[PDB]
Amino acid sequence: TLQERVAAHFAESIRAKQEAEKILVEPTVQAAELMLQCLMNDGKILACGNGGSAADAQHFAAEMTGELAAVALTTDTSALTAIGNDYGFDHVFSKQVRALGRAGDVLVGISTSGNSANVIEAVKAAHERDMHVIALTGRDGGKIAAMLKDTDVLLNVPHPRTARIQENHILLIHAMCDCID
Amino acid sequence: TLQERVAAHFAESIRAKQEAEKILVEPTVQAAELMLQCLMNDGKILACGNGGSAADAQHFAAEMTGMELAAVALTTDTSALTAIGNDYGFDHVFSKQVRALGRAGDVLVGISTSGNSANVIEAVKAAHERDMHVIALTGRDGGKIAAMLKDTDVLLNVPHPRTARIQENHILLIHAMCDCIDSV
Amino acid sequence: TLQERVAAHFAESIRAKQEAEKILVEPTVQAAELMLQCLMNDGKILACGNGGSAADAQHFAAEMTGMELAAVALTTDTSALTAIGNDYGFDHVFSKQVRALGRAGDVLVGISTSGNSANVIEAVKAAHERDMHVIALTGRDGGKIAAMLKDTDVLLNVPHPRTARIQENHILLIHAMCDCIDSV
Amino acid sequence: TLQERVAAHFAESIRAKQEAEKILVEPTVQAAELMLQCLMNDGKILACGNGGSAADAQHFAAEMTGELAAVALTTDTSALTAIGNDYGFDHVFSKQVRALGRAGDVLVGISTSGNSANVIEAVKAAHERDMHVIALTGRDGGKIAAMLKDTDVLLNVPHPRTARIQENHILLIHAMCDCIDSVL
Ligand SMILES: [Zn+2]
Ligand SMILES: [Zn+2]
Ligand SMILES: [Zn+2]
Ligand SMILES: [Zn+2]
Repeated sequence: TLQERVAAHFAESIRAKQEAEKILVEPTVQAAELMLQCLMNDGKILACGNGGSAADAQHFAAEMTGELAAVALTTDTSALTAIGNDYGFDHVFSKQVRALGRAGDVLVGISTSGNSANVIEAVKAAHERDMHVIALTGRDGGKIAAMLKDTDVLLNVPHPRTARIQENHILLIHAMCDCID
Repeated sequence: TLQERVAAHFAESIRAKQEAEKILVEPTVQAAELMLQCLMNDGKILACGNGGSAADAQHFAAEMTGMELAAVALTTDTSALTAIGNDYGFDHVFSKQVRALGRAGDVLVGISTSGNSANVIEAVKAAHERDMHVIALTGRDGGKIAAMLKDTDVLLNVPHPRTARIQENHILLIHAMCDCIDSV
Repeated sequence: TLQERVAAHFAESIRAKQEAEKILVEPTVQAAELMLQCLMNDGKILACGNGGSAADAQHFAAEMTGMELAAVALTTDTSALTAIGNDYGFDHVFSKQVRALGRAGDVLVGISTSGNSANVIEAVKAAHERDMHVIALTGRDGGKIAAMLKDTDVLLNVPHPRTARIQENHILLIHAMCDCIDSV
Repeated sequence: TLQERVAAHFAESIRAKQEAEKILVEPTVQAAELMLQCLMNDGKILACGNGGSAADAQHFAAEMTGELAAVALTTDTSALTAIGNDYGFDHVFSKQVRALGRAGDVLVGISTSGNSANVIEAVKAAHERDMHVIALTGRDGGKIAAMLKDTDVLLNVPHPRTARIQENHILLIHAMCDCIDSVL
């Protein structure tokens, strides 16, 4: 039944947040403290991800500029298609990190599995630039969680389902924004 | 402290979802049914909204087009938004695209956390003018958008004051509707 | 010298347009006629391309939607572009949206300065499988795209080696097509 | 006749470039030199405009990034739609200049008439932030042309029609990028 299906979506979304609340409070505060340190020293925040996580990158960037220095790397479609066509899709965010990023800025990489190849490249590029990284991941954190440093902050939602991971990410993003102001 | 602030966001968001669960289950089915009827008659679904709701509109569209379903977000063509904003005024940026793309039987999904967004209101008017049905994703009391709706439209009002919690519930409603559609 | 370099750009751009003037008047008319036929039979035009051509696609669509005409650029929804690129692969970013939105009688305008863009090629296939007609905006010799067209499609090839000159002729061509549609 | 109209479009575009070729060489060179000075001192370049000029701002930025610091302010549709709705459409570019701009950076403002209100606000915010400005205008340069300082650079295409001004802007953009590339 569609009524039971919908109700099962609500129940699962409540179970995932209850599960997430007990582990994600301290990391989220560390993420917002990292962004405040970046912003208070004339830095800026770059954000990226794919699909619904690309939507979440521009949502976050719009909260900040609506003013605080934040740019989503998922919005310039000439850039995404030029790079996608000539260099390959794995490089669409990294090349923008290399273009805009400077020492002391923060990268917010978003990937529900933690294995998004283009987010992986962007994190690598951020490290070469001496930028800090905040990874919004799900499941076990994937390759992205393994490649982080002690100076980075991991926000892993432990739930296997992508829809549930996205929902927690937008909540994490609203908590960080409210912490910052 | 910052710890207590984050903790409270989580708890507020759990509560918002527990209260939403009690009133939004049957309307979410109506909306999903309304989209199935449209897509099975070779119709398409147009989505629009502002800020976070603009992010929601394109999130929705991408999960439809990613078999491939007919959905277009009206919040993505930046040559269209800025041209219509600059020349005709920002209140007409969605309504004009409804007049370009909309056809009888299509569905407009309009997203407004307050229910009062001038450009989504104009888009609702336009969608009615072209014999389209409307799924309004609103918050608070539903605003002007809820007052405009016909009996053939479906209202999904998130009963909550804070924008952030309304956006969070809107994305849950979208995931629920998409999964009902996939299920058929 | 920067003065001579800039001068050379203008002169080269003038030369490029004088040559296209000799051989692109009749095809441009055929392309516009095809779009008028499609629009008058309640159809729509989909546009796609990479880089500067992505900009051209959304420029074209924005001048159609600003009465309002049915035209969607497939290069604007970043959730769709990034979802399909990540999940399936970059070569299906346009072809999947064509399968979502396209119907019989619609028109795909594929823009590609070499005629060899992998994602624009895959889009042409999907348009053919949907019984849509194609208008290719290409450069150089027309690449694989020019080779791929049916009798009922229209090739607008800019016979020039340099990408920058090809883009500049493409936007002229678009403007001339939009004005021909306006006149009817 | 459609053939005659298209022919007239090619002829008018060649005439407009011949007219533009004889005044814009020196200014274009000064614009490229300004950009090089910005970049070489670790600055970045911001671009904005409406309609086709938003396409051009996006085009420009993409040729810099694929690497040089350039951002179009026309691309984040969540930001454009929030600011349009909450604060008003005149502030969509200026608010982003306030967010991102730093002393010594360059704003590229693109406007076919010189009278785009949101570009005017962008120019104003840029001067308060000690940024230099390259204005791509047409006709007489409008309010934007009167507003510029000695340290800025006007690139005015003297032609009445919007299509012809746009075509020339994309040429100017290609000339500037090639000047910047030749120096590095
Ligand atoms: Zn999703
Ligand atoms: Zn929000
Ligand atoms: Zn170009
Ligand atoms: Zn134009």
